[PDB]
Amino acid sequence: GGLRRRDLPADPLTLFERWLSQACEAKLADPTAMVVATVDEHGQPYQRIVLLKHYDEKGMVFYTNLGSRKAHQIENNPRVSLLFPWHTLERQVMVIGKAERLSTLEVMKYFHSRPRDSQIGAWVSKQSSRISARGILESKFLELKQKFQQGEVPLPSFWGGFRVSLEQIEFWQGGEHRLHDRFLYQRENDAWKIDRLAP
Amino acid sequence: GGLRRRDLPADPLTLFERWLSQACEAKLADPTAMVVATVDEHGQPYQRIVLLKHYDEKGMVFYTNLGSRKAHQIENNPRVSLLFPWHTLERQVMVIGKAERLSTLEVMKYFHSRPRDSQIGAWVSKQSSRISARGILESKFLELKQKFQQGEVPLPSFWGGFRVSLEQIEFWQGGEHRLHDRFLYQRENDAWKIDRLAP
Ligand SMILES: Cc1cc2nc3c(=O)[nH]c(=O)nc-3n(C[C@H](O)[C@H](O)[C@H](O)COP(=O)(O)O)c2cc1C
Ligand SMILES: Cc1cc2nc3c(=O)[nH]c(=O)nc-3n(C[C@H](O)[C@H](O)[C@H](O)COP(=O)(O)O)c2cc1C
Ligand SMILES: Cc1ncc(COP(=O)(O)O)c(C=O)c1O
Ligand SMILES: Cc1ncc(COP(=O)(O)O)c(C=O)c1O
Ligand SMILES: Cc1ncc(COP(=O)(O)O)c(C=O)c1O
Ligand SMILES: Cc1ncc(COP(=O)(O)O)c(C=O)c1O
Repeated sequence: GGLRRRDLPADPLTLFERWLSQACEAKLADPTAMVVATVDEHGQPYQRIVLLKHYDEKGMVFYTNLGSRKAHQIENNPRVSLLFPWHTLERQVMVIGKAERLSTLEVMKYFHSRPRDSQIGAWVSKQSSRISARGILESKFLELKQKFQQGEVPLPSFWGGFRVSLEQIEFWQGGEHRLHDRFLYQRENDAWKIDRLAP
Repeated sequence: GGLRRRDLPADPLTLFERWLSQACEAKLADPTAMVVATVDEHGQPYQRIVLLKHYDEKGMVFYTNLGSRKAHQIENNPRVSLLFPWHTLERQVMVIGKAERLSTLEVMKYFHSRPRDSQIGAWVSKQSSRISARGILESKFLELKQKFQQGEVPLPSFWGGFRVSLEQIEFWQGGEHRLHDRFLYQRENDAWKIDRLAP
């Protein structure tokens, strides 16, 4: 139908929820999958996909290994971008914001909700580091599977999460003749300013 | 089946071609769609999706408006990342490289291959700038549609392209227990060094 300004909610999260909901409703693969880009110390951007696990006015949350590249990069530069690749629905959602570490309480809560085998997996992988063979991973997995026996499988100290603040949220929706609809929500003192951007 | 080092081609492009081919073969939406991330002058990364239009040992090519945000950003920092979001196939391809402008000859060649209405659209949109209403776009479109009458519709001077060099190419493929396969191809003097990365 198109995207007209007069139909936009004041809070970008309202619009995001609808699009997310419809994405699940359309059974797209991993509707919560978002591309998170970070920057290293030399000005070089880096990307990898992560899963959005929670969101609210404070920002969007995802979990990762604290010794990974994305983590090292965020510690040197917290500015990150998030892009939800919903093009099968002719849609795109981009977020600009600052990443901050979640508290152990939050992390513990979420970690103990993941499939056991997944919790064990968390222990196995020294994310982003070069390993000489896949076998290293599989061996540790088995070793830990029984070591724990799963008394409850502990939260690794190198596992955490980040919350990305909402400073800017862009919505994109397909248009014919290459003339798409773009609306940029810009935080401006707890309030949002909306502008249509040329496609 | 999995991804073992012994099965990797020496040239990462060989592996990329197979995965791209299979992606089209699987009828994923826009198999050529890739997320391109750039960095602004403040260290802030930015993302938007663009279409890969050509690739070879020199790098990956895509077209865009030369006055856009991505273009301004590339002019200040040419380091870019490219991520092909093929997660419906439990796959991921990430490229690190430098973006460089294509020559007018190349651009002219590709531009005149796009649907007429698409060529006209190129003229209409001052990409990334704030516009007060969608009507601005539609009006110009009609005005230009007949202005040109389409004698051939000229190449706008503000339309171009970039080629991103292949300095690093990462392949990711789903694994159970969160233990995925990751291989990072690293340019090292016209040659490629391969390392498996912890997931
Ligand atoms: C659909 C999908 C979901 C993923 N979710 C996560 C996630 O939530 N956290 C994570 O650390 N890695 C996740 N990954 C793997 C990452 O893309 C990446 O390989 C890993 O975090 C290491 O990135 P880094 O080396 O840039 O730090 C996911 C991959 C796919 C394809
Ligand atoms: C599937 C798909 C393909 C796209 N391909 C391109 C492209 O090749 N070139 C382009 O300039 N914009 C393309 N866009 C629109 C961009 O994502 C973006 O909105 C536009 O280039 C402006 O980005 P910028 O403001 O960061 O410069 C595409 C969008 C989608 C969803
Ligand atoms: C390395 C890694 N960590 C975390 C996740 C997702 O978190 P969870 O296992 O709690 O669904 C993924 C999903 O693919 C992943 O690959
Ligand atoms: C699975 C895993 N990841 C990360 C680390 C430590 O991270 P780093 O060596 O980058 O300080 C460890 C240390 O034992 C680990 O076992
Ligand atoms: C603004 C813009 N430019 C270019 C393209 C793709 O190039 P082409 O029209 O030659 O297929 C797209 C595709 O969605 C686009 O949205
Ligand atoms: C469609 C379009 N894009 C871009 C520009 C110029 O770009 P900028 O104002 O950022 O120098 C023009 C100038 O006429 C234009 O017509």
